[PDB]
Amino acid sequence: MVLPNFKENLEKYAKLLVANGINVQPGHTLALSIDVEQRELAHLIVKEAYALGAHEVIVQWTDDVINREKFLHAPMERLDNVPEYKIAEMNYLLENKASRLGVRSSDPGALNGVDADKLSASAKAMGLAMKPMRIATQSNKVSWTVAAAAGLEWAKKVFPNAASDEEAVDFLWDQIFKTCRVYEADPVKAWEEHAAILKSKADMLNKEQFSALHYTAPGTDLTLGLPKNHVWESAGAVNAQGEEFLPNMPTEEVFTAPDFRRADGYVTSTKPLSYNGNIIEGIKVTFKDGQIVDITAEKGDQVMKDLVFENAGARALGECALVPDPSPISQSGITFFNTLFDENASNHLAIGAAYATSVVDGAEMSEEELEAAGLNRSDVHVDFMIGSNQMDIDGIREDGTRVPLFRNGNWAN
Amino acid sequence: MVLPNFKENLEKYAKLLVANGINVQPGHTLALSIDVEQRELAHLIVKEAYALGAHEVIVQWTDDVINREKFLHAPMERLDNVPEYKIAEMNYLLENKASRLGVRSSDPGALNGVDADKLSASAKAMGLAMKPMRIATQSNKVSWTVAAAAGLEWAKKVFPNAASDEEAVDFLWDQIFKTCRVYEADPVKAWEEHAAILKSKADMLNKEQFSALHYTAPGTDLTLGLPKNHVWESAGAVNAQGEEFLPNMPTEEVFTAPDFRRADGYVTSTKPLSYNGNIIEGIKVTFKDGQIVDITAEKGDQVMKDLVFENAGARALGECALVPDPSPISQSGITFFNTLFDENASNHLAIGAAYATSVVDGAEMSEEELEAAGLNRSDVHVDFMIGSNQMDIDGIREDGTRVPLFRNGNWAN
Ligand SMILES: [Zn+2]
Ligand SMILES: [Zn+2]
Ligand SMILES: [Zn+2]
Ligand SMILES: [Zn+2]
Repeated sequence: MVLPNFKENLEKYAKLLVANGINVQPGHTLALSIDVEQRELAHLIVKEAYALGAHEVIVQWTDDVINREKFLHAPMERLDNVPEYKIAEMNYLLENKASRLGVRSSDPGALNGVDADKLSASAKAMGLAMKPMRIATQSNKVSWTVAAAAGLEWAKKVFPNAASDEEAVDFLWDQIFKTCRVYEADPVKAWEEHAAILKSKADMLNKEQFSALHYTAPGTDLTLGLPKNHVWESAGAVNAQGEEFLPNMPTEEVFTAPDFRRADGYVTSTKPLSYNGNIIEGIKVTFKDGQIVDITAEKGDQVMKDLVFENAGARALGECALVPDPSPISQSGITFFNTLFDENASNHLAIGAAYATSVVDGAEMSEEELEAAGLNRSDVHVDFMIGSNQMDIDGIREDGTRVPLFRNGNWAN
Repeated sequence: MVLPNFKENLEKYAKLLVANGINVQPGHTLALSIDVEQRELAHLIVKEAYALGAHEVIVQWTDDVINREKFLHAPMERLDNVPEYKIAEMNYLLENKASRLGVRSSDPGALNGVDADKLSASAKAMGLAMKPMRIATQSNKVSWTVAAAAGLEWAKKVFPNAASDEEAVDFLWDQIFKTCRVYEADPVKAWEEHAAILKSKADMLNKEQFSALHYTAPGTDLTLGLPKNHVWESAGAVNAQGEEFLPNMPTEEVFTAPDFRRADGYVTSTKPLSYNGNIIEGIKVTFKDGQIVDITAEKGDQVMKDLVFENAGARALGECALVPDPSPISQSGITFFNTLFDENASNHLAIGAAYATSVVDGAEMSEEELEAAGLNRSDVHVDFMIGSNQMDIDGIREDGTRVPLFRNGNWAN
């Protein structure tokens, strides 16, 4: 009743993810990563990928229940290293220049109750093992896309007051479809014009080349430097083959990397965060000389401290992203407990790695150059959100001039 | 409605699969193959495996719709070889001595309009690539179990007289639960009673040590030599580590290997066969001096020839199994289009590999020794059903005496 024409819209969504998200070309290999619960969507994705000429789709199926049992019951020795066959699966994808479509539908609290040290050692072992792919991906060597599907446990958390499970799920798909423009009569046109409006804010920032940004809101007073020759990006990338693609659907942000060596001040998080299958609440961070010097959370405090102080590069920032508080996901009043959505509802920062493309010619830079360019290197990249309708930001020019950028959570003018 | 207490019985089934099918032990690795459509059962299986002390469950998810798309649309070079990463995965299972629980719920006609040459090439290359696994399982190096779950497309073919798709699946679940003794107050004891009965029979044929078997029925007059020191087996097996396990659930057969060098005459199949995701009908096979000299089918003729002429050892048999016509599955009158079910409703023969345990001490024999002893070495093993209410079978003794074994499809004297 809340979601009429479901099957048709779902097929319309699948088509979008494949034609416009990844942009499948003849001869391509597609890796789809997706939850078993979402087989219906997976079938539609795979059909469309072959209809557009893919030579091969490989589906890597995930499942929260089974992943939780592994974490809960396997010994550390199965959890703290990556077996060779998984590395060999990754290399086959790399070898084939596989596009990577990731459809997220997991329970935000999927791994609640798992020992802290196993989540942490598994994420470290994987972050190190999967690095070649992250590197290839963070530099648009292949098309990649992150998108969502309405998992049942996720939907119950997003809408705890739903009249029933089905209603919770309908409401989530409805948000997915609306933010991905699936209801538009011409979604491609609509995506093109959404893209244009963000691209023009990004161009305006690329021209200013601010030296730093200063954020202010209650619980927040933070100054972040920006690298020399940084690129603000949004909605739309071009891969190392001339092909256009959408890295995130939905998306409402314009973003770049700060200079990882320059951060002072403090910041209060305004959204929860799902990290390692746990929900983290009430995060606060203090920065000094470019480094995290204290990190705290009302729930999940130990998860954050372990993120930050036990992975290299994680005491520094790799992304700063702007989203107007009046934009549609922020305005829906929904908290998603999910990074792809909540990050497109609110300004956000990332702990850990900078995308290579956040600096000019960054996609052909070595790790050494990227680092010297002021772009943080890390095996983790963990977005947390800091915007609100009370937030002001100024851009700071090279001569210290303060330019209003955001006022009360929206572009200043 | 036609099915009592689904959730509880499904749970009881999964425990049964893990405890008595595979017999999971502390420290074991388990590999589960299961369709994504059966996630509810998979969650139950995985939970009990860890409850029983597994160190790791690795789930190999399978999906008919996506496999068909691949076969319909991928080019030959993605279908006629097995990527190194699948072989790495298999080797990781072998090195860890993984148990193998295969839950089948596949559509019998899953791959219906796929090019025959693609089916044949993909099966041949898999048969070659998976050889070290086939070998280890057929000589009980690890526990393994093949069992079933009620897939929708399968259930529709099985019960076209069903009021609905949902009721079709229900009737299939009811057969699965029925024949695996899930409805009994003590299924373990029911399974021990069942195994004890079939073991009586196999023990008695093992005393006989017939020289050959002679089958007669309307499309069948086939004589098959039996190896020196053959062993007739049924129900339970025992693995290299001393643990009891059940290879097949359900099961109703007693079986051994014929001598692959001794076969003469012709035989007609009596149930359809699902092979390479195609339904095969009206198979006739002609043997001369141990070898298939011609194989036809009214439907799927080419698929059968490709099986027999393209794979190593596929011109000889490696199994002959007996199941009385009045036995429960056969008596139900239902045609499953499914080997695990149909072969346990009817005498059958397997094209390809003999189990090492079909000759005394075969578990300990080199491949060379197995072949010297008269057990067929092959990269495939494919059962087809030949039994009916009119089949006669004589045992031939070493002094030339014909001893009735079956008359009109049943054990007889
Ligand atoms: Zn971002
Ligand atoms: Zn980010
Ligand atoms: Zn058999
Ligand atoms: Zn067999």
